[PDB]
Amino acid sequence: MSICTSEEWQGLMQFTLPVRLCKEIELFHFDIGPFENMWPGIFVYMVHRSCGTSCFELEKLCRFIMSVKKNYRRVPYHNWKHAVTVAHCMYAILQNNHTLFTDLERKGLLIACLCHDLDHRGFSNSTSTMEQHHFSQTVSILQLEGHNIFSTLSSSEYEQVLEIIRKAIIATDLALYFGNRKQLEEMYQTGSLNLNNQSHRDRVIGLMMTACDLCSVTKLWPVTKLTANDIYAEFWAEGDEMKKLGIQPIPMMDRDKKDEVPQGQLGFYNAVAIPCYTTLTQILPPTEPLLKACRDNLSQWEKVIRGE
Ligand SMILES: Cc1cc2nccc(-c3ccc(Cl)cc3)n2n1
Ligand SMILES: [Mg+2]
Ligand SMILES: [Zn+2]
Repeated sequence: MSICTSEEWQGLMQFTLPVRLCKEIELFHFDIGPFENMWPGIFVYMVHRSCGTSCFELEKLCRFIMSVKKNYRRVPYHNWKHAVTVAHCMYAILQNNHTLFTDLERKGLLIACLCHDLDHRGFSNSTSTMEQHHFSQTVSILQLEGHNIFSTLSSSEYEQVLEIIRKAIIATDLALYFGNRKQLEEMYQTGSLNLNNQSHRDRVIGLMMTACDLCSVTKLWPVTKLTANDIYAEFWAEGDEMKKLGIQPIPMMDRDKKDEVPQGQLGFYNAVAIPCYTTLTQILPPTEPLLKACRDNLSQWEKVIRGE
């Protein structure tokens, strides 16, 4: 577990978000992309507005942030950018559903989002091992000196957020998303979905985690495009690691077959992304704008495929 300098955590402490972004950042389609030096700042901002300025000692919280930063790796996609992008989408979901989520949930979900791919190497998991590792990394960072941002909580408050965070992180394993979303489909339609049921809560939170994880598909077209190149630059670098031992990479992880990508995107939107946001919109109607953006980008990929 690496840790931040004093100057890193102190630098975050003096950050103020510039005002011109104050409305942007509440938008589901907000792109953090242009603002690299602000990304830790942005996360402080979001925590402050979702959970309140007096929810974590500023000090330990900046300590936590800058250190989580240093346990991400400088790979194309599963890096610090993605963790802040994921966090932000969760912030937007929290903001438009405020009355449904407990304080304990709101703090745990933002932190878990930030930590969701901790120490990702960029190579494919190809049971939920990666996610269980991510959660363990999160425990390590928490255990560190001056780093336990939950110190001001009770024994059962603590032993409960840790659990909200474990479940959240695990839920980011797309293999589990399918059965969970199916499960949620059934419940909702039978009318048997109970938010007062803790196990049902966990299911919905699962879907939220997926919806955040994948939120690159819900940005503006110019942004959605550039971000596809980032994910793909990792499949390909892994496929190269296949080639280097004469192995054939599956055709997604071969950068020779580069013009496969828009069809791959369309497939993925149809099989994975649209259902995800579809169901989420149904359980949480204020997240509609994610579904709309996803559809808009689906429609763009068709045009590339049809050569327009
Ligand atoms: C955000 C984004 C765009 C995209 N395109 C193709 C494939 C995937 C993908 C993502 C996660 C997993 Cl586990 C598997 C595949 N993704 N993810
Ligand atoms: Mg992950
Ligand atoms: Zn992720």
